[PDB]
Amino acid sequence: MSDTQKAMAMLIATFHKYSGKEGDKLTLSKGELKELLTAEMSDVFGKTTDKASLDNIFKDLDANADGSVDFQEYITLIACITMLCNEFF
Amino acid sequence: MSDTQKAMAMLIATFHKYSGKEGDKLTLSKGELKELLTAEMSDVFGKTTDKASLDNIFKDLDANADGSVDFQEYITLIACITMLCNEFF
Ligand SMILES: [Mg+2]
Ligand SMILES: [Mg+2]
Repeated sequence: MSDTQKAMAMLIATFHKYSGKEGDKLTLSKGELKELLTAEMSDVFGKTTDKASLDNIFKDLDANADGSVDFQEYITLIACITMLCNEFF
Repeated sequence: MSDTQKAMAMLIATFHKYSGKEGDKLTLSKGELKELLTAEMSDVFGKTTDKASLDNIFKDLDANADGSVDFQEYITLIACITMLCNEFF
């Protein structure tokens, strides 16, 4: 396993903790993504952060407006929060 | 550091090995991304894989057609290759 493969395995495992592992297509609901962000990005998000901030982030991620985000959307968010994307501006 | 933060740090470090660390905006050229994929995803890509396959992947990732991909585009690719995205179909 390369470092890249190990890192992806860890990111998938965190996604699995909050999503299902038994669903046909693994997705996070809005409340599940909020719990994930506050627990895993606790120095950028906290349970003190505005719930409106988290809600607006989810609405922009949930492009199809079904109330769920998939793994690809989730990791795009994490990568953008970490290496602060200029697309945010 | 959470598991998610550690995994992102590792993915950023791999990106840095092939991109610059001194450029204003860190990007990978086409040849740099190809080297990264063959070294870090060696059971999905190999130096035996068609160079045309890698070239078509880069052209679809390089959305602005400038010959470079950024970190967000790169990680979208890695996440799609790992958890095989149905968007590929
Ligand atoms: Mg959705
Ligand atoms: Mg480009």
